[PDB]
Amino acid sequence: SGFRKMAFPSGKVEGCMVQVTCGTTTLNGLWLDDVVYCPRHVICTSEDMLNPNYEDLLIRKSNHNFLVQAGNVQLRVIGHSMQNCVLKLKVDTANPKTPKYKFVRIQPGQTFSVLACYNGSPSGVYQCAMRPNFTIKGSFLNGSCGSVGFNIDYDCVSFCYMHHMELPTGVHAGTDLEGNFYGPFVDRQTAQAAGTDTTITVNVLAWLYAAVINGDRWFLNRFTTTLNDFNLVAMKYNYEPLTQDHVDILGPLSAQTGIAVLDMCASLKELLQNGMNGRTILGSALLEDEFTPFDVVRQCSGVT
Amino acid sequence: SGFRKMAFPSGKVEGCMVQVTCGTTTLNGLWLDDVVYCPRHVICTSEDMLNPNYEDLLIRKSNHNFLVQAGNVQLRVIGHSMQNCVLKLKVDTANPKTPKYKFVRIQPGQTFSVLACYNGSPSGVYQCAMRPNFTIKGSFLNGSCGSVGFNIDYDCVSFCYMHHMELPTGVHAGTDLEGNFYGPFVDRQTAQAAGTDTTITVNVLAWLYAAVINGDRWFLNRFTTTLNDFNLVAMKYNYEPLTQDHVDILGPLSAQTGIAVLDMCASLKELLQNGMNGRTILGSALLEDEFTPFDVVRQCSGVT
Ligand SMILES: O=C(Cc1cccc(Cl)c1)Nc1ncn2ccccc12
Ligand SMILES: O=C(Cc1cccc(Cl)c1)Nc1ncn2ccccc12
Repeated sequence: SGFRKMAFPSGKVEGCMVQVTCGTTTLNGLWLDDVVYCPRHVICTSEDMLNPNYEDLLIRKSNHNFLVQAGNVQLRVIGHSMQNCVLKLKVDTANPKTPKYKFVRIQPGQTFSVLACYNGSPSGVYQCAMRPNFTIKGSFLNGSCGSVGFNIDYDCVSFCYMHHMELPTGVHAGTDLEGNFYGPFVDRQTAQAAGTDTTITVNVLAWLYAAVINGDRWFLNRFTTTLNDFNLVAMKYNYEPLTQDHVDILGPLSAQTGIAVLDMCASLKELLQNGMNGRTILGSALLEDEFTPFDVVRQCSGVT
Repeated sequence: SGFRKMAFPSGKVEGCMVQVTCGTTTLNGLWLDDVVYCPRHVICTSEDMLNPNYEDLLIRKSNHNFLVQAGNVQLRVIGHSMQNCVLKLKVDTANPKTPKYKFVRIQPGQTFSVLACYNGSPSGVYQCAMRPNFTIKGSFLNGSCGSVGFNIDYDCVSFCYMHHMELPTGVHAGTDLEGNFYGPFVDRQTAQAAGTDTTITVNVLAWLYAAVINGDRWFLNRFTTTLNDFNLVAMKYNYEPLTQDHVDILGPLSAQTGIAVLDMCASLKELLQNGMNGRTILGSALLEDEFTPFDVVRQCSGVT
């Protein structure tokens, strides 16, 4: 019992973190096999960030300008290429600690763990989600770029995020491991506003199922609703519309608790309309949306 | 910017997790040098837990009855001893992944990371705190016993907690790595109630400083208070009394923000008396007390 914002164990990812320095800029890189992946803005000076032409800036860079250090030993760079917004630095040594891995591009609403790093060294691990506006609410300081987001399935690490930028609003933007930004963001120091940060409805429902499983049941009511009726309320409260795909994904949680998905929707509807009235659910005074249905089952069943 | 419930990177601790089986019970063990530490209730059957005499139960156990597996390879047990509520299983092989370590006994209000494990394999990592009633609000299922709590200072892991038990109220009790329970709990299946779970005032103040540093400033008021006046309010709201030792520990956060500790106390006093009025601080609708002043500085400065 108990329900925590839990991150994946970070060991497999810690073994991949390296420091990348180009000119006077230093950030993190991810060393998998004989390649080091890092944000391409490592080639920029702070002045360059205003309007950078990465292709032109890269012409002035050779393999020996990319300093890659793994722990306290230097890696030899034998090739470099730019793929979208990331640089791939080919090194002469395969990372002996390379775990089984995949590069995945996640959808909004999906959660992942972040291993925040500075100078190629891990500072901490936390759980977050790809927001519906394609930002992440992380915790990142200057030098954290190149830190990655990932999920783990037994022994395979699926890398889904590489940190690139903080928007003026303190939210974060980044790419998948192919260098494509999530959302419309560009690696340029230009004020870019994020869209509406809507609530991930299916995740709130999963968290409500987690609460019932862990004993918090005060919010369960005698009502039911329909997808269309629920969605009228979700629109009013800036929640994502719930689809039958979402209802299907909540099937195992519905089966575990004996609470039909539409009945849980009716509980959520009353919580949206009435508020919590000073009460809490799983130690929270707001509706939590950064646990997916898969996360709830995983935590409540102890997958290792 | 951004402020997250952040755990330490768990790699150094993942390298120490092993499975311990005795009879039909299986739990986790912590392998440091040539010793494996685990809860002594590994020798009990589910029936034994009602009223166990551990010394008597241990007489029927020999080295070969303790099955210790590290990954997929078996460790040879060459000695066993009971120290308070933990067993120390001497093995014939030193753990090659033993990090620099210390065993510490923490005080209530102090935070640590937990690497939840099942069958000697890590499932996840989360941050928690030793509550003032000496319980922890963790996330643990059957088989999670032996999972540990720890802090890290650069390359040294300070182990502070080993999970032993869930109370009927869904909160958790455990020992330090010398086998002494935190609080009055005993490793016996007897209903043991926890005392008042008071709020860790100094941690709430640290989190309010973190909020100001990260831009959330709506709660700052034009008032000040005294330690005695503040403490009258803290008593009323089941908050721990604030001492000059706490004020001293908040000095660096006070200096960083230019907000005198007693002025921040007056902001906290108004938040206690008036509530949040539907507003949030650092994405929370309640006052968070599981970040110490050291945690806030560490996260806001990027210590690796
Ligand atoms: O934002 C950047 C780097 C950057 C700057 C301009 C454009 C791009 Cl593409 C990238 N890093 C970052 N992440 C969290 N942070 C918190 C405080 C300061 C910086 C910072
Ligand atoms: O409580 C125990 C084991 C135990 C039982 C009785 C006395 C002692 Cl000393 C220890 N493990 C545990 N921790 C979280 N859990 C969640 C669901 C079931 C069990 C469980």
